[PDB]
Amino acid sequence: TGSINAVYFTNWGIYGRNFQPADLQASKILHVLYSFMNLRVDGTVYSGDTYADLEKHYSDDSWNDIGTNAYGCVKQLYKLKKANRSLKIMLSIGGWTWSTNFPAAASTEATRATFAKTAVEFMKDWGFDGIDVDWEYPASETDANNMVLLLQRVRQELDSYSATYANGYHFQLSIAAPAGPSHYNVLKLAQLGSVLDNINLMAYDYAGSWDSVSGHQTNLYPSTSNPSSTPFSTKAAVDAYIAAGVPASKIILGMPIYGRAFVGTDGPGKPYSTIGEGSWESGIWDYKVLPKAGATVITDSAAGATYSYDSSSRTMISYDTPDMVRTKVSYAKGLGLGGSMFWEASADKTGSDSLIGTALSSMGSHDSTQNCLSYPNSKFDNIKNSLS
Repeated sequence: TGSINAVYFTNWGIYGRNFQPADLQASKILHVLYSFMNLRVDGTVYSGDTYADLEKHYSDDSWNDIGTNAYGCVKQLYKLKKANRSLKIMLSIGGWTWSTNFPAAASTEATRATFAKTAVEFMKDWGFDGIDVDWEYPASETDANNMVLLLQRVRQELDSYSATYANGYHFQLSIAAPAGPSHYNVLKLAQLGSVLDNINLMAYDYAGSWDSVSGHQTNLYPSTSNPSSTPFSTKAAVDAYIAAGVPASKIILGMPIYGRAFVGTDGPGKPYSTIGEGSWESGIWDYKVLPKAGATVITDSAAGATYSYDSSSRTMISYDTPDMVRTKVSYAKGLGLGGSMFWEASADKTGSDSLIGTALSSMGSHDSTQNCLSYPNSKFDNIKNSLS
């Protein structure tokens, strides 16, 4: 019963952003996309930050627990799992920045087996409910077939692992998927639809510094009045995946919890001076700081987009407002998409102005799929004991 509400939670959010697992609205999330693990060319998946993942002690954590034990975000997320049975934790591997070893990792018998084995090792040790694979992006036809092979091998390993150790609990397997046709036209979309639980469409980052003119980063539709403002659209991607034979109910609509700025611009589809400053990097603003004083929120309903515009500084910021999320959820319902997805947790507003909250509110009820709280083969005593 219900809808997917999947949320990226970055292991580095714990530092400057000061955002810990316990601050998640765990009762409104069905999938935490715990990000990211790294990978070697030989397929070996590894932690990019063991302190954040497993070693950081929160004030609840003891230094002298009996045995070998997990702390960090791992223990914190497991705690949340116990209190919210619809909350699945996904081990996210790769991402935009760490995708350069994927081709080689997917390349052979051996490398794919190593990937599957190492990834499931983490899932079963850390007490997670599945694996989310974020290869950004397969380039060749060879890559595309190798991706199917890899996800199949991971699938095989999850199924075997569950048979021995989880009493047949159906661990999940998902991907982050391209909304750009140059990437998605390379994928074996139907085969991906068959093997995966969910395909999380990355329906964002459509415009940025790499464009000659300002644009909408996450619009539903092409703008016919102003086409230069819409180099992509979610509609085009969703249609292409459905037409390809991906079941609608496996497509989860990704949305940004952040803005992409264009400074010194007349508006959408115009020359801009610079992407300007950001919250944590140039040109990108946390949703929780938007809109800024002096900016008016604009809705373009034909293009299916919102943006803030400041006429004085000539600054446009492409982001999703709560009403925009409602509008997207409404579009997704009309196609029977499986639910919503967000990058990323830390930036969201609190209370009703939360995008994650607005999504669930619009979607109806939350995915009833229970998580797993049995990890007998965990190398971590506290996880195999389910923190009891």
